Amino acid sequence: PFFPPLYLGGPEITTENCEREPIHIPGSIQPHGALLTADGHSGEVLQMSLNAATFLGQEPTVLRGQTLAALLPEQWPALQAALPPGCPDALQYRATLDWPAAGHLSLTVHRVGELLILEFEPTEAPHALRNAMFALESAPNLRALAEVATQTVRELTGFDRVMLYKFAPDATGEVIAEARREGLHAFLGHRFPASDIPAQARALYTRHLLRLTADTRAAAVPLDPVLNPQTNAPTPLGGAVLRATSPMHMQYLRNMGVGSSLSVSVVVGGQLWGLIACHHQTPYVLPPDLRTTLEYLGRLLSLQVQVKEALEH
Amino acid sequence: DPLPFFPPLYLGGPEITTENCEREPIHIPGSIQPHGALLTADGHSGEVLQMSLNAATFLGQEPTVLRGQTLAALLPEQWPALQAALPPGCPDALQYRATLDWPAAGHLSLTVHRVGELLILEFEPTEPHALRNAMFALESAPNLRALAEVATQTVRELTGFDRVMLYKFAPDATGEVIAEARREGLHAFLGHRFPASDIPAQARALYTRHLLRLTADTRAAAVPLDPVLNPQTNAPTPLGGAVLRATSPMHMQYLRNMGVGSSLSVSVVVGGQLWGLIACHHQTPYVLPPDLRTTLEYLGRLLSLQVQVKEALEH
Ligand SMILES: *C/C=C1/C(=C/c2[nH]c(/C=C3[NH+]=C(/C=C4\NC(=O)C(C=C)=C4C)C(C)=C\3CCC(=O)O)c(CCC(=O)O)c2C)NC(=O)[C@H]1C
Ligand SMILES: *C/C=C1/C(=C/c2[nH]c(/C=C3[NH+]=C(/C=C4\NC(=O)C(C=C)=C4C)C(C)=C\3CCC(=O)O)c(CCC(=O)O)c2C)NC(=O)[C@H]1C
Repeated sequence: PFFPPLYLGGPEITTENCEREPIHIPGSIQPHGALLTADGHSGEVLQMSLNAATFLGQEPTVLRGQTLAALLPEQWPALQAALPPGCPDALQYRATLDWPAAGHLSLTVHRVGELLILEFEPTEAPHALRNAMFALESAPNLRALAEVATQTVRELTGFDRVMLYKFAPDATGEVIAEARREGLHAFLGHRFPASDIPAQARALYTRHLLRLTADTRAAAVPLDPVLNPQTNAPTPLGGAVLRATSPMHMQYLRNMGVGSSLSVSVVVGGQLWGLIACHHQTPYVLPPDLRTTLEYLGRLLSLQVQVKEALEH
Repeated sequence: DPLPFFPPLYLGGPEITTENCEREPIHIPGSIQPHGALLTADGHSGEVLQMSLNAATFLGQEPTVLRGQTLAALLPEQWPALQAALPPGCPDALQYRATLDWPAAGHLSLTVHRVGELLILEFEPTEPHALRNAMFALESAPNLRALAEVATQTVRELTGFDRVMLYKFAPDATGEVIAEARREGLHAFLGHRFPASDIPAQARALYTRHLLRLTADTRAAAVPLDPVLNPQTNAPTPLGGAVLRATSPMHMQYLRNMGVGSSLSVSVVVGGQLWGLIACHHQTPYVLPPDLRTTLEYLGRLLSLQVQVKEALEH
């Protein structure tokens, strides 16, 4: 099963009980964005991140009464149609708001049962993706495909280190390709134990295909209330990219000297084949539109891995 | 019966009839569609060899001036990028794309690929979260039918085409329309089946390697290359990989007779085989700009993946 989260007086996590931390329900988010939850029917704002006032420019109480209808007039009917009752928690809808306080915000919404989860992040506003797609497809074998993928991602993102991280049948991991800035340790060829990514992290990564720690030293921002009014239970946040990272994994990233981290699942035959794993030495908020490019690349790599593995077997 | 290609018309080959379809050399027509321009150049020196006859009007230069310069001089910023992206021996399927600001012609999209020692350069005029939203909707579709319907509707919304269909090949190469989105008033093709020879075996082979093809105006005359043969080889210039390549006059007669002014299909490739086509129709001529066509190319790949996934959920 899972332990209760901390804020419901559950045990603190160790290397004895890695597998039992409820990472999906941390009750908090990373501070480079803001999150609101809301009722599926009424559009009634039920929870907000204590930092919402910053991003939205709204007097705190104003929000926690109001309706999405009021708050987002153009958007609220689109949401209603895009995310019908009963849809999967994996389905997401995005829009760009030109919002008074903040030039442009990206809005990302998904639905978990009766709750809409809304994420707001700063945003903005060429051929590198098309060029990359053809490059991946003409790679002659899996090894070269891995090399092209890591190089392409590094060029698109500027990340200090991009790895392709492949799982063995026992969930042992192996770095099979790597693109990195001069003057970093090489992780190429190295293998790491299964517990470095515990079973409950792997399952959640099979369904929700991208996560990131934008700053490995930033404090999480609580949800208020912490419990969903609807259920008097924790809000599931695993489909939210803003979700606070496990402190265990923040300790791991800090001990390696990483300041910003991101990864993309490569899913083949319904299973987690591996990860595009990215490191930056310093804090780094990759903007939403560039993340989208990596999300596309994730799908394309999933296709090409199967194609390429089929021409060996 | 499968038989080798006839020589093209310009090398004294025969004219093509319903009797001998499968032997038309559709990859070497010696000509392009008039809404863009094409140059060929030597892959090592960058000497310009062939050009479409309309090139002066896209590129704003006399032929003899174009042909008298190397790509190093014509494309000083792109020439080194081309050479890195398209190394000798690379496959003909690999494409490099850039946007140019050309004085006379505005923003041009440049698409380049390499066939042996030849570079092929295509120039076309070029111009929010719809793709991301579509990607997730496709993935959440519960079964093959719902996927097919979401895919057709999405493509129609992105493009404004009068008709978008998902055409699926059977094992005997007969095809069937299994989903479609269509303009009000058009008659339905859903569930209809069409003989295998409607898309002969040499088109289907090409359609497995080069995944998008089109006919922007089914009445437009093709524009010859000049000279027609590659001076490197005194042989035909391979245009399989060029979206500007002229369409088989057999196929254009088949489209005009249907009332279609514009056509475009995207290949859906599963396990190395052509599974089906995203086929689109417009009643009037219609040019879809290169950046919009890129969205369809990306959806072609997504759909190939999702078709595998939906079919595996099915035994
Ligand atoms: C008690 C359990 C421990 C534990 C937990 C844990 N680990 C993750 C997530 C990740 N671990 C990763 C491992 C590596 N990254 C690398 O760069 C290398 C090698 C150089 C390894 C072995 C990765 C890639 C992830 C994914 C997330 C990311 O990209 O940063 C989690 C889940 C984090 C979250 O989503 O909140 C957890 C709980 N780690 C341990 O070392 C043990 C002691
Ligand atoms: C003598 C041979 C004939 C022939 C040749 C032919 N056909 C193609 C390509 C295509 N044919 C297609 C057929 C259909 N389009 C539809 O909408 C339907 C059903 C409602 C069918 C059956 C399609 C979709 C294509 C693909 C290209 C496109 O999407 O427009 C070629 C190759 C064309 C080229 O690439 O230059 C050839 C030679 N068609 C016949 O009917 C016989 C008489």
